[PDB]
Amino acid sequence: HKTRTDNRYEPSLDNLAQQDVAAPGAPEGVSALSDAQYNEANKIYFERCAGCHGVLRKGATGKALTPDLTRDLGFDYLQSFITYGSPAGMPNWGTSGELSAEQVDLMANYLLLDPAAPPEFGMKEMRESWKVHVAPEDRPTQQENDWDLENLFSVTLRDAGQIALIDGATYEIKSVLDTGYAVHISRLSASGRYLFVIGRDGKVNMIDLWMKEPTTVAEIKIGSEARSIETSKMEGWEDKYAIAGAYWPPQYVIMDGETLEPKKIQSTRGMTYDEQEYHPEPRVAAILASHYRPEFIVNVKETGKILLVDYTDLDNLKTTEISAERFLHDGGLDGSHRYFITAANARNKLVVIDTKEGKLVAIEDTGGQTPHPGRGANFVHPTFGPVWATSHMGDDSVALIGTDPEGHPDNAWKILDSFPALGGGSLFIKTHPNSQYLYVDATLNPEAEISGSVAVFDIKAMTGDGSDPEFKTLPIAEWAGITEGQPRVVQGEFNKDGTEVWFSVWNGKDQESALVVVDDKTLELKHVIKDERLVTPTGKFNVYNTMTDTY
Amino acid sequence: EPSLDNLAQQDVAAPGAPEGVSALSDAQYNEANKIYFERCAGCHGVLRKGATGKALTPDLTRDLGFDYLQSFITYGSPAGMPNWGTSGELSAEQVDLMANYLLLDPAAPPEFGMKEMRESWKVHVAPEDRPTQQENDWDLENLFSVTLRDAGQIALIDGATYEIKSVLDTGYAVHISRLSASGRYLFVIGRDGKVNMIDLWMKEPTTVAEIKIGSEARSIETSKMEGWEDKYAIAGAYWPPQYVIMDGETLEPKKIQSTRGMTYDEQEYHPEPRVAAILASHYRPEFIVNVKETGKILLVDYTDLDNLKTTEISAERFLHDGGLDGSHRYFITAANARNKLVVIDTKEGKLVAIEDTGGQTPHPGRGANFVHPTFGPVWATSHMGDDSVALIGTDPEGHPDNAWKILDSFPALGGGSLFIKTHPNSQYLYVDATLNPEAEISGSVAVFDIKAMTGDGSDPEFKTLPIAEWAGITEGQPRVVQGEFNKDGTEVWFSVWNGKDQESALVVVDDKTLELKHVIKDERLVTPTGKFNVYNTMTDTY
Ligand code: DHE
Ligand code: DHE
Ligand code: HEC
Ligand code: HEC
Repeated sequence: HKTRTDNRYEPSLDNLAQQDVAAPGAPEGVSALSDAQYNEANKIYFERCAGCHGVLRKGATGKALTPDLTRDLGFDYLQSFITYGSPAGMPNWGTSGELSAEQVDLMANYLLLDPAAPPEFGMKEMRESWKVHVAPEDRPTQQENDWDLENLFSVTLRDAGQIALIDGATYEIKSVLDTGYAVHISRLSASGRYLFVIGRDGKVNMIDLWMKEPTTVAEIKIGSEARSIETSKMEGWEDKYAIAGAYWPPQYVIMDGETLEPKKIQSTRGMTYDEQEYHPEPRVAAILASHYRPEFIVNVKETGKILLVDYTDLDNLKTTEISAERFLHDGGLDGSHRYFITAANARNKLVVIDTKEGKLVAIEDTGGQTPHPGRGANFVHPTFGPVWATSHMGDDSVALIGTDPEGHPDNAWKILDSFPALGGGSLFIKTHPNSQYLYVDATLNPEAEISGSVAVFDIKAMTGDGSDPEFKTLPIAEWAGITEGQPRVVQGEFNKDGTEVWFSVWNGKDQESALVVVDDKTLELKHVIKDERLVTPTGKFNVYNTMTDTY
Repeated sequence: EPSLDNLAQQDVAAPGAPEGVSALSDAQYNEANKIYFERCAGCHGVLRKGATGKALTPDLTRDLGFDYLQSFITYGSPAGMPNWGTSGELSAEQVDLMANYLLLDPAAPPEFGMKEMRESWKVHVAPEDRPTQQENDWDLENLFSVTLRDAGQIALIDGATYEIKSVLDTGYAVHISRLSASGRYLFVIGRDGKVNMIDLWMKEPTTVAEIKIGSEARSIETSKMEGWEDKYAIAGAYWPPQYVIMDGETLEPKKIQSTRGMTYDEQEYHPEPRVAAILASHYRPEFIVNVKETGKILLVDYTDLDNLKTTEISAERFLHDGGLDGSHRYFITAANARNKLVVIDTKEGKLVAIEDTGGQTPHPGRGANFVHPTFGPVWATSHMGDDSVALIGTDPEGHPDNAWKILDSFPALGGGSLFIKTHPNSQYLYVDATLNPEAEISGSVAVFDIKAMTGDGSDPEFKTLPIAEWAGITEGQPRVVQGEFNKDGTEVWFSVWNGKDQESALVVVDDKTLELKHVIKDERLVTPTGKFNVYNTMTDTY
C-alpha cells in the first residue's frame, strides 16, 4: 500500500468517478452508508483505488475486495490497513493516496457493502454521441493547406483538453484544437491524412489534416474510461477502420475510418488464460495494427489474452485469442513489423507474438522490475543484430531482446543484455533508424534532477560484452529554463527525418512547461518551444513516424 | 422455457434492503430464492435481466412497486406469465415473498471455472486400463441410449431384441446422449451440468469418467472432423454462460470460454447468453456453438486451444436447436422466438441465409433431411406454436433457385410439436405433437409419405399413428415424443412419456408397414424421453 516507482502507472478512473451511484442496503452485521457517504466513498474508490482492485472489486494488480472477503476480514482490520494511505498516482495530476480519519472509515464501510456494476456503454449510447461535423463528401480531395503534414507533431495539451499541431522544422504552432479531456495518445491513419485522438473519458476526435484549417470532422464516445486507439495498417486497408479500447466498460470498438460510425463492439469479459477463471473487468490496454494481415492487435490486461481481430468481415468475425501472460499493457512491433513484443508489466515479462502466423512465440522475463516500453526501441546492435529495447518503471534497467529468428536464431527472443540508465521511473525509450543514439527518460523518478534529464547511449559503441554501456546525461529540463516546480521530462519522439528528437517538459497546469528539441547528431540543444497555449504538454506524435510505426 | 432447478438448491444469505424497501429474513429470502430459480429464472433470467420474460432488476421493480408485483404474480397475465397465486402453485405467503424478493438486490450467482471443474473431475477407469477391443457381444451400432429423465438414469436398449441391456445412473434428467466419432464412447449431460462418459467396449459398460461443467446445462457434442475422432468433447451451459472443451478420453477440462458479450443487432452487452445447441463440423476441425440471447453462432477451432481461432457469426437472437443438411456442410438452426431459420456454411465459416418459416416457433430438434421428389434436397422442421411443417431447400449448387428458401409449408397433427424425423432408408416423415393440449393428439404421431409429395402447393395427407393407445397407456398424461430410428432405418421408436409414478413405455414402429412392432415396458422405465441410436448419432444421420 505504499507509493513505489512502478505502481503509480495504474489506471485512475476519475471520469467514471464523476458518476452518481445509489447507496445499497446493508446485510446483518454491516451498517449502511448514507447516499452522500456512499457516493463520497465511491468517488474516492474510483479515483484512487479501482486501478488496482477494479471498479467491481474483483482484483487486478491488487487482490479482490468483494464483500464476502471483506466482511470476513472485518471493519477494524480494514480500518487499520486503509489508515496507512494508498500508493500515490501520477505526478502533476494524480493523487498522493492520503486519506483522513473521516475518509478512512468511509472506505472500510464501503468495502463491506455490495458494489453495483457501473453502467454499460453500447451501440445506442455510442450512436447518440456520434457526430459527423464534415461528411466525407464535403471534405477536400487533396491537401488544401501548405503544411508539411508528414513532419507535423501532434502534441497533447493534457489538462487543457486540447492538442497542438506543431511544424517539425520551424517549430511553429500551426493550430491548437479542442478535443477530449487529457488526450492519451494521437494516432494517424495509414495515409497520414486523418488524425485520431482519444481522451481518457472515452471521447474520440477525428481530424482532417487536408483541410485549409484542420479541425474535428467527426467525434464519438466509446466508453467511460479509455486509453487506446489505432488505425488499420494492412496494405490495401489504408484509412478503412479505426479501433478504440476502453478500461470501462471492458470492450473494444471498430469504427469506420472515414466517419467514426461504430461498426462492431466486442466485450473483453472472459476467462483468465492460466487459472481459467471468469474475470468481469478485463481492461483493454495497448492496441496495435498488423502489417502482415488485416488485423488489429488488442491487449486484454487482466485475462492475459492478446486478440488478433480480423477486420475483413465484421459480421462473420474471425479472431485469434492468444493465451499470453496476465497484466499486458504496452508494446510495439519489431523492426520488420512482423512480431509484436509486449510487456506483461506486473509479471516482469515480455510476450512475443508472431503476427504472420497468429501465435505466441515466446515469453521471457526481462530481469527488471515492471517493463514499460511504450512502443519500444528497435535498433541494430553491433554484436547482437536486430534488437528491441525496453526500460523499466521499477528500476534503472534497460533490457534488449533479439528480434531476428532468421538471421540471428541463437539470439532470437532471448534477453541479450540488461544495463542501467539514469534511474527508476522510466517510461519511454526511443531511437530511429537514422540515429546512432538510444534515449531513455526517467519521468517518475523521485529525484528532480533525474526526472528532468534523459540518458543517451551510443549504439555504435555497444559491444554486448557484459559491461555497462556508458551514457551521456542531457539536462533537458535545465535546457528549457523553468524556474517553478520540478517538471518531469517525458517521451522522446523523432521528426520524420530522424535528425531531431523532442521531449516534453511537463509541469503543472498553472505552471511553466516546454518542449525541448535535441539535435540528434550532436546531442546539443536545438530549440526550446514555449507558448502560453502549451499547457501540460505530454505525448507527442510525429505524423510520419506514427503512421508508419517507425520506432 | 428452461427450469433452473439445480441452481435453486443453493442457500444464499439474505441481502440488505435499501431505503424504502422492507428486508426479508435469511429463511424467507432463501425460500424465495429457491422458488425464483426453480420456477422463474427460465423466462426472467438468473440475473433477472430478462430473456423471454421482462427484466426484474431492482431499478425496474422498485418503480413498479410491491402492489404491482404482488398483483402480477398472483393473477398473472395472458402474455405468457403464469397465475402463480390463483392457480394455487404458490401460496399467498409465497407470492408476497417473491414480490419482496424482486425489490431486493440479488447477489451474483456462483461462477464455475477450472478449479471447480477439476474438483468435480473423476476418472474411474484411466484410458490405459480400458479395453483395447469390444469386450461384450452387443451390437453397439444398433444400441439405443434412452433417458429415464426423473430417475437420473439412462437405459441401454438393444435395437433388435428390445432388451434393456443395462440401466446406468448418471446426472439428473440427462438431456441428451451423444456418441464419439468412433462409436465407442457415450457422453451424457445432466440438466445439473454433470457429464458422464461411458465406455461401450467394457464387458459391463459403465461410467469411466465424470465432470461437472456448470450449474445448468443442456448440450454436449463430440469432435466429428475426420482425423479428430475421440479427441474432444464440448459441453454448453445455461449458467454460467460458457462452453467447455474437454479431453475426449478423460474429460479433462482444457478450455473454458465465456459467452457473455454483445447482442448481434443492437450491440448491447448481455450478461447471460445461454449456450443452446452444440454441433460438430464435418468440414473443419470445429465445434458449432449456438449462443441464444446474443444471436451468435460460434465456430470454434479445436486444433489449437492456446492460440484459439473462433468465428463469431452474427445470426439472429433466440437461437436454439438445429442440424446439418444431408451433405453435412450447412448448419440450419431455429432462432425460435423470431420464427427464423439461420443457415451457416460450415466450410466457408459464414452466414448464408436467414429465412422466416411462416410458422410460429420452429422447433426442429436436429431436423429431417430428405430428397423431396420435385424440390430436391430439403430439410424440415415442425413447430411448437402451430401445426405447420416447413421445408427449406438445401442444395445451392444443384437446385439453386430452391436453396435456402421455404419451399412448402403444411399442417400435421396440431400445435405443440417438438420433433420431426426421417431416415435415408425410409420414405416416411414422422412428426410428433408432444405439447398439444388434446390427449388424442399428444399421444399420436403424423406420418407423411415423402414419395407421394408433389410439391404442387396442396397439403400432403398424413396417416395418424396412435402411439400411446398402442402402448396400452391412458393413465396420467402420456405424451408421445421424439422419433428415433434404428441403424438400418427399418424401425422407428417413440417415447410414451408419463409421470414418474405412472406407467410409461417405448413404442417401436415398423417403418415399412407403419404398424406396431413392439412395446417396451419395464418398472425401471421411468419418464423415458430422449432416445439416441448409436450409429445415427455418431454419424449425424437424420
Ligand atoms: C493503455 C495505455 C497506453 C497505450 C496506448 C495505445 O496503445 O494506443 C498508454 C500510452 C501512453 C503514451 C504513448 C507513447 C507512445 O510513444 O506510444 C503516452 C505518451 C502516455 C502518456 C501518459 N500516460 Fe499512458 N497511461 C495509462 C494507459 C496507457 N498509456 C494509464 O492507465 C495511466 C497509467 C493512467 C491513466 O489513468 O490514464 C497512464 C498514465 C499516463 C500519463 O500520466 C501520461 C504520462 C500522460 C498523460 O498525458 O496522461 N501513455
Ligand atoms: C439446448 C437444448 C437442446 C439441444 C441439445 C444439443 O444440441 O446437444 C435440446 C434438445 C433436446 C433433445 C434432442 C433430440 C434430438 O434428436 O437431438 C431432446 C430429446 C430433448 C428433450 C426435452 N427437452 Fe430439450 N429442452 C431445453 C433445451 C434443449 N433441448 C430446454 O431449455 C427446455 C426447453 C427446458 C428445460 O428446462 O430443459 C427443454 C425441454 C425438454 C423436454 O421437456 C424434453 C422433451 C425432455 C426432457 O428430457 O427434459 N431436448
Ligand atoms: C495499487 C498500487 C493499489 C492501490 C491504488 C490501492 N491498493 Fe489496496 N492493495 C494493493 C495490493 C498490492 C494489496 C496487497 C495484496 C495483493 O494483491 O498482493 C492491497 C491490499 C488491500 C487491502 C487488504 C485486504 C487483504 O485481503 O489483506 C485492502 C483493504 C485494500 N487494499 C484497500 C484499498 C483501498 C480502500 C484503496 C484506495 C485508497 C486501495 N486499496 C488502493 C494495491 C493497491
Ligand atoms: C415463463 C413462462 C414465465 C415464468 C415461469 C414466470 N414469468 Fe413472470 N413474466 C413472464 C412474462 C412473459 C412476463 C411479461 C409480462 C406479460 O404481460 O406477460 C412476465 C412478467 C412478470 C412480472 C411483471 C413485470 C412487468 O410488468 O414489467 C413480474 C413481477 C413477474 N413476471 C414475476 C414472476 C415471478 C415472481 C415468477 C416465479 C413465480 C415468474 N414471473 C414466473 C414470464 C414468466
